[PDB]
Parts: sequence; structure tokens; C-alpha cells
Amino acid sequence: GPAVGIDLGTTYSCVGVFQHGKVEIIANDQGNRTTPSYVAFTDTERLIGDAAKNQVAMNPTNTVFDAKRLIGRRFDDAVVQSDMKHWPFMVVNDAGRPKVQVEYKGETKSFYPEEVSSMVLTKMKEIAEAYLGKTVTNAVVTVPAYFNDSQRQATKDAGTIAGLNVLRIINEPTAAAIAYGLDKKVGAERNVLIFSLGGGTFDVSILTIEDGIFEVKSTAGDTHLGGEDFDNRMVNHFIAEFKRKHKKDISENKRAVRRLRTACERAKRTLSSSTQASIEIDSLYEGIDFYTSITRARFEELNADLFRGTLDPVEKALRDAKLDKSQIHDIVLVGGSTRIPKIQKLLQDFFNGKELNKSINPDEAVAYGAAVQAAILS
Ligand SMILES: Nc1ncnc2c1ncn2[C@@H]1O[C@H](COP(=O)(O)OP(=O)(O)OP(=O)(O)O)[C@@H](O)[C@H]1O
Repeated sequence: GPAVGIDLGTTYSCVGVFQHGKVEIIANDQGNRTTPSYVAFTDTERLIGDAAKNQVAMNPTNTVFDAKRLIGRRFDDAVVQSDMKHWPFMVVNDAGRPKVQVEYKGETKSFYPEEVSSMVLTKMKEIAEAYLGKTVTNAVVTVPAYFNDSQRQATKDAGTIAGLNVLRIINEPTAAAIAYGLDKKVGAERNVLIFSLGGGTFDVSILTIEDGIFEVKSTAGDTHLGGEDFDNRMVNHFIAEFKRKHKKDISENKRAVRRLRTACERAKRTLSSSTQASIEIDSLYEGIDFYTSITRARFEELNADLFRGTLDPVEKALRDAKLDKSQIHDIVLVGGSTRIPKIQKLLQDFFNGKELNKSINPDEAVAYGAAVQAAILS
């Protein structure tokens, strides 16, 4: 069986396989090329992926996500302490190790973050197996450049418990560079900038590649800035509109809010291609249908400060790496959020018109690169 490349993201995961000199990004059961890093526990079953996210508003306390934020950390970890204040599921301390506590089939059960991720990993494996028509064992899993040894360890373990023989754990920016072939020897040193803006995190990495060896010269970004923050701005915008039209504040109703958020996220994707999208939600609050729409222009102004602030970490990365704008040779977009036109304009304007590498779907670039690497490693 071929070795596969797996991008284990904070919000979405993606799997690809190298076959006949071409990389195949494998779609799932619902035909999506990336699947939510969601796991859900109910009275009768364990849901994973799309099925899990498709019922989150109906089972918030038993639907787990953001496991990538817990993986490899200690319960006492300041990050953990700050984050758990926002999760609808329980996080308990087990001799210093954080554990997620959920109710499965009427019984109370807890899981280590690596066990949850192994679940998402299992779903990717079977997605690949369903496509390949053969058993998948060897794999290359990616991890952010800033992950320490514990985090890499935990990610490796999540893979082994998923029945995957992890050939190697490589950095996400490095995988991205490999996808574009920027690892090829050209008898010269090349500076590559990876701009990764996913569903929940923002990373900027400057890699220096010479003789085929990568050297992460600098990194920056924000661990709490991603596509979900954009959705939230839309949500707050529509809560206000609903109130204008029906003098009904739907903020208290968690279900209404979550249904609207899903509508927004979807409208947002449409906005990357069209100039306006419509929000059609039957019986949002009480029995009031919420039919409306947004234009790309309004979407941009709702998120203006957020989009603009994206350049702050870019400047920082440059100064730390001791390089000027003119010194970076290539720029590659990674993450679903980079499909946003305004973000592409902003970055390009910042680099005085330089062309951005974006021919490969940004949310597939990391998996794409890992698949190539997996192939060579086997
Ligand atoms: N066409 C699009 N336009 C805008 N955003 C999009 C588009 N397609 C997907 N996205 C967004 O990209 C995000 C998911 O990104 P991606 O698949 O790169 O995540 P990820 O690797 O899990 O990232 P992170 O680990 O930072 O969350 C979601 O916020 C989704 O709404």
C-alpha cells in the first residue's frame, strides 16, 4: 500500500497520496476534500468528521474539537488554562495530564488529547483506504514549526494508536514548500515566506533553503486568529440586524446562534468567488424565518482591522529573520482563509506586487507536500 501524507489541522484535516508522479487529494464520504477535526459522542454512537460537526449545536458538551491545542501539553499549562474557558466540553486534570470528559452511551468517559486526534487520524486512514482500495499503514503527519518535542511525541503517538506507522513528523511550512517544488537544488540559497491562515490559527514562517536543507529562520503569527473569527464578526452583525427587524435579541439561544454561524461560514466561502451571498434560515428564533444577504464589500469592512493586522506579524518575522521585503524569493499561501481576495490583495500590496504562489488549494498544500515526502521516504 502507498504511504500517505496527512495534514492534521486545528479545524480541518486533509489527506493525499502520491501516485504516478501526481498527488491525489482524497475526498471523504460527503465528497469534501478536507474534513473537520471533530469527534462527537452520543447515546448510540461515536461520530467523526462531517457527521460530528453537523450535530454540534445539538450536542455541545459531548462534541470535541481543538484537540490540537491540548496535544502534548500539561494541565497546568497557562495556554490550557486560558483555552478551556471557551470550550463547551470538559477538560479535567489526570495526574498533570489534561483529559477531555464526555458522556458516551449514558456513561462518563475521559480521553487523552492524543486519543481524540487518533480518532480523526483513523477517519483519514479509512478515507484513503476507501479510495486506494487497499490498506494504508505508512504515513507522514505534519505539525506546526513551533511544536516542541512533547507535542511532536503526542502527535506521533496519536498516529500509532490510529494504527499508522508514522514515517516522519515534518513541519507544515516545510511541507508547503515541497508541494511547490521549492526544495529543488538550484545552486543558491532561497528565502521562502509561508503565510498560513487557517480556521483558527495564523502562522508566518520564513524558510531558507540551500542545498535541499530547510532552515526555519523565523516564525510569527497568532494562535488565536483564523477563519472562525471572521465568521463571528458576521454573526454579531446579523444578531444586530435581526433585532432591528424583529426587536428580538437571539443571543441567549445557543441553537439559533450556532445555526446562524454555519450559515455565515458558508456565505463567507461564497464571498471569495461572488460579490454577495444570501443567508436563508428557516425558523431562526420563535418561528421567524431569517432571509437576508451580505455583499463582499460589507464582509470586508466587518473584518477590516483583522485583515489589516495580518501584516503586523509579517513585518516582525522579516525583522527577526534580518531580511528586507526584496530578499524573500517566494511567497506561498496556506490555509483556507487565504482564499479571501482582500487578504491576497493586502499581502501582494505589501510585497510591492510580487506574485503569490496559490495554484494549489491553500487548504490542501500541506497534505499535498506531505504526500510527496511520504512517497520519497518509502
Ligand atoms: N473559499 C473560502 N473562503 C474563505 N475561507 C474559506 C474558504 N474555504 C475554506 N475556508 C475557511 O478556511 C478555514 C479552514 O482552513 P484550513 O482547512 O486551512 O484549516 P486548518 O488547517 O484546520 O487551520 P488551523 O489549524 O489554523 O485551524 C475555515 O475557517 C473555512 O471557513
